Amino acid sequence: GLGYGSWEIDPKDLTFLKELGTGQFGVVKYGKWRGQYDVAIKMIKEGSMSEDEFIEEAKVMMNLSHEKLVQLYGVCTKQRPIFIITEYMANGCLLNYLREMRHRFQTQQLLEMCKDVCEAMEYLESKQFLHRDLAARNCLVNDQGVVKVSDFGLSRYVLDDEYTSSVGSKFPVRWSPPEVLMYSKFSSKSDIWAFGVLMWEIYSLGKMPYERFTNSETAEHIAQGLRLYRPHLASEKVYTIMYSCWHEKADERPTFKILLSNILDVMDEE
Ligand SMILES: Cc1ccncc1-c1cccc2c(N)c(C(N)=O)nnc12
Repeated sequence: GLGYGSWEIDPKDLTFLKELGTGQFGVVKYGKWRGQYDVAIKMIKEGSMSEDEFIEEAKVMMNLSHEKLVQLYGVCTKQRPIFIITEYMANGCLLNYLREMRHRFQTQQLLEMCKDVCEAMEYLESKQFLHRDLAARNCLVNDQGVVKVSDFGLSRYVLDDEYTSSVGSKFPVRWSPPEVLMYSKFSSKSDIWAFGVLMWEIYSLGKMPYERFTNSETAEHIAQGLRLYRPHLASEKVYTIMYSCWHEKADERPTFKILLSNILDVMDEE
């Protein structure tokens, strides 16, 4: 349409249906686009996001597509209550899904969730794109039980300093390697560390990492070289994979390509 770039979606094409949940940019709703196509509508909360910066980045994000990566559809910009329009994921956030004991997951299903995420992450890594806040809260589950990685890179646009200061009350300390906590050194290997913690979350059925510790205590534990330990549902081989993400030296941590190989190996063996 006349006043629209390819990254831009006319909000008048949206039908709102129900609330899906919430998080750091506020509410996310389920809708239809042009009456027919399922979408999630992230209704970005006023003053929560560096919106011009994000909008520019969205243009780059439009070109990221992978089956295990939540698809960005476009953005509604002509309105500073902006909308981000994404792939609809009917089963919601992975963290809540893991915590519902009714599912009675087999460990084979849990390993597949790890592989889903790993595939998305290998893709992002092949594009030199850091997630920057990988965790179960940032993974979604579709109506087929497939896990996909969401909100990739969005922490760069969070205006709330509680989220972005490493000592900030809202920083993801529990998903952070020592070099992030100590000197804010983000890299592919910080994404690797978080993926390991994500595997732990999955095999722990959504327990909080370091659940008995405060953030400050967690940071001290980690800096001393101590680690999460083996969830009851992880085999020795699965435990080995997650633990490899937590090498004190960042350059000794695997890539997502190697981790994917390792996960496929275990799948063939177990
Ligand atoms: C993952 C996330 C990050 C930031 N703020 C909200 C969410 C979120 C919470 C619950 C449910 C959903 C959901 N169903 C969809 C979706 N695309 O369907 N997206 N985000 C959700």
